[PDB]
Amino acid sequence: MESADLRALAKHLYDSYIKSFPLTKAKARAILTGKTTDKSPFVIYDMNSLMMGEDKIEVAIRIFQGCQFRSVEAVQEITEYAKSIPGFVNLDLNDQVTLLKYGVHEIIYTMLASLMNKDGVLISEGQGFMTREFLKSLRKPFGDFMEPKFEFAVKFNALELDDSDLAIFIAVIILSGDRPGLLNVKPIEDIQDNLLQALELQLKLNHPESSQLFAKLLQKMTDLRQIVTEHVQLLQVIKKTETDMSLHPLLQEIYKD
Amino acid sequence: MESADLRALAKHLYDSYIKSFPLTKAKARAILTGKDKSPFVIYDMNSLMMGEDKIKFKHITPLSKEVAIRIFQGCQFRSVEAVQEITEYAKSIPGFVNLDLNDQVTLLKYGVHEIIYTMLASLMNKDGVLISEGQGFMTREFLKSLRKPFGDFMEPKFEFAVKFNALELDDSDLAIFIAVIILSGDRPGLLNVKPIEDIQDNLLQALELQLKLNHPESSQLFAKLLQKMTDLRQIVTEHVQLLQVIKKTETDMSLHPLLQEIYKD
Ligand SMILES: O=C(O)c1ccc(-c2nn(C(=O)c3c(Cl)cccc3C(F)(F)F)c3ccc(Cl)cc23)c(OCc2cccc3c2OCO3)c1
Ligand SMILES: O=C(O)c1ccc(-c2nn(C(=O)c3c(Cl)cccc3C(F)(F)F)c3ccc(Cl)cc23)c(OCc2cccc3c2OCO3)c1
Repeated sequence: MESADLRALAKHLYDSYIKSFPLTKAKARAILTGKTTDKSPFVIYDMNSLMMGEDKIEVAIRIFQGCQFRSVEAVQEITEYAKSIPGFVNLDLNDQVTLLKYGVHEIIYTMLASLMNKDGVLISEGQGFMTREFLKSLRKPFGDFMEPKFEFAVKFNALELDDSDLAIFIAVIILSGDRPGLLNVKPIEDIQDNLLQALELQLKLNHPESSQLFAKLLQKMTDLRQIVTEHVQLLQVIKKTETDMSLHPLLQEIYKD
Repeated sequence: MESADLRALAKHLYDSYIKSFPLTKAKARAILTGKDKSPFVIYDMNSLMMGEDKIKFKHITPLSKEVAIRIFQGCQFRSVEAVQEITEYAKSIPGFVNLDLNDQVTLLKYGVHEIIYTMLASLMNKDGVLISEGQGFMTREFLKSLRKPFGDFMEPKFEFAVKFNALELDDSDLAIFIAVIILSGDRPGLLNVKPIEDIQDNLLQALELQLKLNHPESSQLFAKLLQKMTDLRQIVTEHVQLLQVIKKTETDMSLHPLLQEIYKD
């Protein structure tokens, strides 16, 4: 509840966010808008370019497993970031697990948007770019599993957040006192209140011409909760057809309840 | 013409050290020496069962049921919090945040073990260790008597602590010492050693002056303190080898994968 302390917290979370995540939104936007010369991605738009892409950098399964593997790495990255949020590690250890269990998916979607435009998504640390049309054209259940990520990303990216905004936003999501099964809601909400104050000041200073960006950003936490539910529900259905798939135990545990 | 600058740097680090760490050495010594508000003492299984039911130690609450495992992991979890505390303290060392971000991460990664040991001695005497911000006191004998490898994992910390505490450092000494450890130019993988050593050279100057003024009767205390970095590197190395033996033999260490992720380092 002090401006300079709120600014200090924003700088702390931004700095830690840079340390925890390999590919920032700033880097991803430089790659996506191009204009540069050797940060240029190889573009995978069909079966044959995928085959060529392996030498430079079932098709639907291999792409799914590529997402699963990246998602697991994201969980690791998010987990390392979470420990830097002031107060998180001091919480009851079961609550730490619970907050990560229910928060990682919402964060993955958020940060996935940083890697997307309307035409595709960066992969392999920005070295490749896989087109939305190719992903949507994958077979049976896999195509319609890829596309909702793009649907969200386009809407979310219209807010034009930069990384210093996202670092606080991601922190706010993690410290959600309403997660099922929390033992100690009060210290979680005390931390989130500081993060919320920090976010509000951040958005007012960094986006002063963007009216009610704070409220509009929080209304996006609504769209996240819905899409994680559809994702989980659709992911389970895929399990009932595809035994040539298996989830990483880290993800397997997260989805269990 | 920089005596006053070293005092300023000394005071700056002392003030910041007080803000970052929960239980100071000065406070911890009053408790250990008995100088009212007496900590709960854990000297065996039944007293542990009572203290976790009364005081509710956060690192020793069920989340394995085996007591020696639960105490081992409780140390791990407290070490995780200490890392964040040291990380926040590091940001206050003049020049640290201006270093290359990868080097900041590298220095913290390879220093936290040495610092946690150093600061653990503050909470220790020859008879046990303070826990939960001084609310509990777990005896050396109870820790040393734990089964299989866990007992022999606890006791080397006390052996180091007893020798380190004979230097009789206070918090104003330790604040500079901890900073010197952090700014180690020989950590593997550093990108830009020169500014790291430039800072350590200032911190070393401040530590030397601090020790002469604070311990004028303790000859070559500076040299003796730097010689303890030998004892630190050695035991951190031994510590790593002891953890791997525990990991490769103990089938009862399963935790939720998220928790394993938090504790990964
Ligand atoms: O770099 C990243 O930060 C990142 C993050 C997420 C994906 C990605 N996951 N995903 C999932 O379903 C998913 C999600 Cl959201 C959350 C949890 C578990 C899963 C799982 F388990 F079910 F997957 C996607 C679906 C579609 C798209 Cl477009 C991307 C993702 C990510 O994807 C990079 C990527 C995209 C296409 C092909 C790839 C690839 O990496 C290698 O090959 C990056
Ligand atoms: O409050 C503190 O400032 C503190 C600091 C350290 C410990 C503690 N770590 N530990 C380790 O092995 C260890 C060490 Cl040195 C360095 C790096 C990583 C580790 C790790 F990761 F491997 F742990 C100990 C071993 C024995 C003892 Cl005695 C204490 C420590 C500490 O421990 C307090 C504590 C907390 C909960 C249960 C306890 C307990 O002490 C006994 O039971 C506090």
